[PDB]
Amino acid sequence: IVGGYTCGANTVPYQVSLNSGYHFCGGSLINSQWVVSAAHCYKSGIQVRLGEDNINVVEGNEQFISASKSIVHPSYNSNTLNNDIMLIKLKSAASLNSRVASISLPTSCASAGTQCLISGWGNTKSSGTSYPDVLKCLKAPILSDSSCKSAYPGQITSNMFCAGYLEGGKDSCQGDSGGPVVCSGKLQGIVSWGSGCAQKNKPGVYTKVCNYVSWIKQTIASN
Ligand SMILES: NCc1csc(-c2cccs2)n1
Ligand SMILES: [Ca+2]
Repeated sequence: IVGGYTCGANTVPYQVSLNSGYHFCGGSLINSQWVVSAAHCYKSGIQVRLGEDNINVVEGNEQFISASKSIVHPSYNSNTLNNDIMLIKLKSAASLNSRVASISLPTSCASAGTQCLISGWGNTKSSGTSYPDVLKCLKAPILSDSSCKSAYPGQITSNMFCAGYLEGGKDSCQGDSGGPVVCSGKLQGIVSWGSGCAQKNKPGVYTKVCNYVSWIKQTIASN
């Protein structure tokens, strides 16, 4: 997260870190045994880390649970990043509490202008590289479809939305990938892509989660 703020330990209780020897992506806990992330975060050997603030220090609220299976969306295209969504099942159910909690799926799509919370352990620099240990947060509005399409000609599908600031300075970045965009207590987006970070006229692009609720529910119901 570039130009954000330190969230505070366990203030974003649905935020997960995906770890394969190191943090490589964010995710969102949607029930005791399932995590939503980006399809571009797919790899083998994933351990889900819940209750994290400082990802380099065991602070006492963590739960570390290996993934039993990952399910990339059947229509995910890695070139265009269309349908950039994946489900991860935990080998055992997380113990839910005030610091490790699920986030609700949307019942409706959030509109442009809606104010949301984006979070992650991604790069905090727009030019350099600096990775934080503690969770960073950014309040950002959803942008209009037209402004999103004008920012990225030929690249925005009906499964994507832009959020952030056209002036730059405040954005998600590498390592925030797969993490949450939450609006009114619902998971509306997944950190998907962009062009650099916090650059003028290049806001973050996010997977439009409301399009996938039926797939998520049916997949969970049979897996
Ligand atoms: N600025 C949006 C965004 C989200 S993930 C991301 C990057 C991934 C790799 C380099 S940059 N950029
Ligand atoms: Ca920790």
